[PDB]
Amino acid sequence: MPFEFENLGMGIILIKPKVFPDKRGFFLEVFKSEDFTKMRIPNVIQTNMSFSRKGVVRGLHYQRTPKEQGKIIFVPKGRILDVAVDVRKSSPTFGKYVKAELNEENHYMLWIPPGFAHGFQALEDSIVIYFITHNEYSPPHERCISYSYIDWPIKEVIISDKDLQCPSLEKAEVFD
Amino acid sequence: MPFEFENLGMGIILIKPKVFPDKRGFFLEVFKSEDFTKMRIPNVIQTNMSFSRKGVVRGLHYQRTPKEQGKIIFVPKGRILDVAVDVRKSSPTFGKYVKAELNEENHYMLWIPPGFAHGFQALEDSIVIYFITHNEYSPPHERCISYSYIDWPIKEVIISDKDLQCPSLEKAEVFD
Repeated sequence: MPFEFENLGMGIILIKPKVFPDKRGFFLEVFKSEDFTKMRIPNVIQTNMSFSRKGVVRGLHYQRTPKEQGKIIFVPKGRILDVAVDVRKSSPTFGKYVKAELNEENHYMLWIPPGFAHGFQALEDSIVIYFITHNEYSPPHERCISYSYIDWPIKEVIISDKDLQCPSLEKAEVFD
Repeated sequence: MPFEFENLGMGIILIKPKVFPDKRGFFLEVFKSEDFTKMRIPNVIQTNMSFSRKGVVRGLHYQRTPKEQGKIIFVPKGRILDVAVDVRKSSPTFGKYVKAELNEENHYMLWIPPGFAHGFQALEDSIVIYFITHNEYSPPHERCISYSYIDWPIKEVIISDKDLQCPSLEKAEVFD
């Protein structure tokens, strides 16, 4: 119990850390190798960070085999609606998705195993940390499916040219 | 690219990651395993997070052999004066220290290898991320030097009762 783990379906796991507040502010252990390994989450190999203004959409990204990635998503500032989409063709759940609000109030995390496309909308101005497992950044293996697959709550969507040209699910080059 | 490293002395390294601004906000890669290995910085096996109100001092913390820790200190929100003091008895630089400002503007990180005590003062309300190497948290191996070893920029210090118990450098049990 430094963490509580909840199965959200399809290999997606919500992680709940313990937060210790005092006069100074607060403290938490975000990730610990031993606890996460017991839950079948492997070593972190890369850590990224983004700052996203309210309404920003980033996604839905994945790296194809043999450069597939797992992801632990953490929101130390702001609020995001985080999404993972099963993009493994032969999965009994291909095209199905998990949604979860990760924010600075809860300090919850989502573990997203390989075979999913990840995206989020910033509900507020948000800092997102990505703990990346399996394989590093590899542009030749990068793929995406359109954000439009998802019904996002904020109307004033801010989105990159790259993300706008992402193919729909049924057109995309996806996992097995 | 995508990191420049600067040597601050005693094996303390300042890491300068490349930030990419756009209409969405910004993106950076914080650490990459391939890159850090090159600078002799090992695998990350724990990540912690604290929020600290302005004036707060935390430290000066180290864990003893065989549960020694390296640390990469990162500040996604706010502004800290981060300190590392050489606490290896036989070192010609025993008792010497490095001070560096880590903040959300510079996105700089501090690598602090095994053998040093770490502390900081929040110069404004701050979120600090601690990437931990070598060994996870171990209560029986926790040691500390008094915050008072250092002259801190802000007179109005806020310090836990526990950090107030930290012995003088002279009376502490230190590294070999």
